[PDB]
Amino acid sequence: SGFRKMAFPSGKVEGCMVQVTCGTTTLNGLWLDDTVYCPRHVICTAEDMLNPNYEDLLIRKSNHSFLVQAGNVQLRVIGHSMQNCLLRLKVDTSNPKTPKYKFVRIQPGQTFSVLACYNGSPSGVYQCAMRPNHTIKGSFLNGSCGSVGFNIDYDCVSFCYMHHMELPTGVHAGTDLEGKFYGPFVDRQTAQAAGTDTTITLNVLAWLYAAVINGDRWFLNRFTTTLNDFNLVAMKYNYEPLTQDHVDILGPLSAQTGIAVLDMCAALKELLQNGMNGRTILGSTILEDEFTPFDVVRQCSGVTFQ
Amino acid sequence: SGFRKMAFPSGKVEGCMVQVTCGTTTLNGLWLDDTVYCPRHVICTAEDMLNPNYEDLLIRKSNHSFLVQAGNVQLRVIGHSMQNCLLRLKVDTSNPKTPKYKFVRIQPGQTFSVLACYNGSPSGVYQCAMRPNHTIKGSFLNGSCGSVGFNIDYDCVSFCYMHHMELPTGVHAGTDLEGKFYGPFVDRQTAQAAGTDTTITLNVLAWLYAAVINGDRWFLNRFTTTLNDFNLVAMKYNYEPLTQDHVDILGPLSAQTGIAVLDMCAALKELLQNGMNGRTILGSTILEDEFTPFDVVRQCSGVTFQ
Ligand SMILES: *[C@@](O)(C(=O)NCc1ccccc1)[C@H](C[C@@H]1CCNC1=O)NC(=O)[C@H](Cc1ccccc1)NC(=O)/C=C/c1ccccc1
Ligand SMILES: *[C@@](O)(C(=O)NCc1ccccc1)[C@H](C[C@@H]1CCNC1=O)NC(=O)[C@H](Cc1ccccc1)NC(=O)/C=C/c1ccccc1
Repeated sequence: SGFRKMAFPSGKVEGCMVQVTCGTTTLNGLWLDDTVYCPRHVICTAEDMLNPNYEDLLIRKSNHSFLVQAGNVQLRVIGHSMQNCLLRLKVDTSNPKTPKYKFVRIQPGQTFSVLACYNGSPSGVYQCAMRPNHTIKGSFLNGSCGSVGFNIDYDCVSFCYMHHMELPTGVHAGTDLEGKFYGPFVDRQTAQAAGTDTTITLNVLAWLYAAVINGDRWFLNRFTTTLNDFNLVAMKYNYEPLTQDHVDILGPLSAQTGIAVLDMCAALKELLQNGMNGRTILGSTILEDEFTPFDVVRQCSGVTFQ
Repeated sequence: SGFRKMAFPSGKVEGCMVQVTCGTTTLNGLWLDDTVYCPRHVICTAEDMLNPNYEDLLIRKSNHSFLVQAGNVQLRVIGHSMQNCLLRLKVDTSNPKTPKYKFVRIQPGQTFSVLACYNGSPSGVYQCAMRPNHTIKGSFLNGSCGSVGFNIDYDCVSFCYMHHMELPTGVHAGTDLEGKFYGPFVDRQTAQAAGTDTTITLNVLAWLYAAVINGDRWFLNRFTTTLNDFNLVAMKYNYEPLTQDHVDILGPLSAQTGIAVLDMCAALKELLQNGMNGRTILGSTILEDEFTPFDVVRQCSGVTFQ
């Protein structure tokens, strides 16, 4: 029993973190095989960020313009290239701790674990959703750039995020491990701001299923809803519209609990209209949207407490 | 910016987890140097838990009654002894991944990271407070016994918890790495239940300091309070009484923000009496008590957003 915001175990990723310095700028990199990946802004000063031309800034560097430290060992850089908003530094040593891995671009609403790092040293691990607005509500300070987000499936690490910047509202923006930003953000000083965000409806429903698996039914009701009538309420409450593909994804949770999706929708509608009346669900007084349907199946028992 | 329930990076602990089987019972162990630690109930069946005599159950085992698997390798057991509610299995191989470590008994209100494990394989990591009632609100399923809690200071792992059981309310109980239970619980079937719990007042105040460091002051007020008048309100709201030693602990946070402790107490009093009026603090609609003063200093910037 219990339900916690759980991260994946971080050791396979810890063994990949290094420090990258160019000039007076230092941040973290990710060392897999004989490549180090890092935010391309390592080549900039604070003034350069006001209007950087990365191609022009980079051509002025050599391989020895970059210092890479892995623990206490210096790794020699023997090649460099830009890929979108990252650099790919070739190094003289292949990482012996390289796990099985791949690069994935995750989608809005999906969750991942962040290994916060400073100076190549890991400091903490936490779980994050990718918001509909393509931000994350992280916890990052100066020096955290190049910290990575990841999921683990079997013993394969799927890297999906590298940290680049904080926006004015205090939320965080970054790239996939091809260097393509999530969202419309750019690695230069602008008036950029997080777009309006939405609640991740699919996750809310998944978390209500978790609450039933773990033995609680208080918020269920005798009603049902159409998808469309449900969406009219959703729009009023700044929830994402639910689709049939979402309904299908909730199949396995629906089956485990015996509650049809649209009957769980009607329970959510009631919760939205009436509130929770001073009650909690899985310990929370609000509706939680940072657990996906897969997160619930991973964590919860496969036997409902009936 | 941001503030998240952050765990320590788990790799130093992952490299220590094994599987321990005795008879038909399988659970996890912790392998440091040439010892494996595990819950002594590995020697019991379900019927034995109704009234186990551990001394009598154990004398009937040999070394080869225990099978220890570390990844895919079998480790031979060459000695065994009971220590309180754990076994200490001696093995034929010293763990080459043994970190720098120590065993600590943590105190009520202090926080730690849990590495949930099944069959010797780590599955997730999350942060937990030790409740005043000597329980943790974890997330554990069958097979998680022997999962450990820990803190990391420099590169030293301080192990403080090993998991043994779930109580009827769904919260979790266990031991330190000497095998002494936290709280009044016993490793046998009884009518045992979690005592009434309390809110961890010191942590609430620490988290209000975090909110000021991160730039928010809405809940402050022009008033001050005596310690005693503050405690009269605390008792009415099921908060732990605040003491002078708590006040002292909050010194460094008080200084960083320029808010005296007792003036922060008066802001809490007002919050308790009046509520939060539909507002949030660090994203939360409730007062959070699972971050210690040290947790706040570790995570927050050392420069207040004034
Ligand atoms: C990274 O750690 C980092 O890159 N530091 C090095 C650096 C290089 C060149 C110029 C400036 C800095 C850092 C992480 C941030 C810092 C605070 N919280 C974190 O998440 N990233 C930055 O400092 C970036 C640099 C940048 C990237 C893309 C576009 C413009 C700038 N800037 C920001 O993150 C700005 C944050 C901010 C927050 C509040 C008020 C003003 C500015
Ligand atoms: C452990 O994984 C475990 O030890 N499993 C092996 C075992 C050996 C011998 C007898 C029984 C089981 C497990 C972890 C629990 C299971 C569910 N969530 C977890 O945290 N621990 C238990 O199963 C213990 C065994 C026990 C220890 C101390 C005193 C009595 C029994 N029991 C419980 O945890 C009971 C839980 C429970 C929950 C709801 C309703 C009834 C019982």
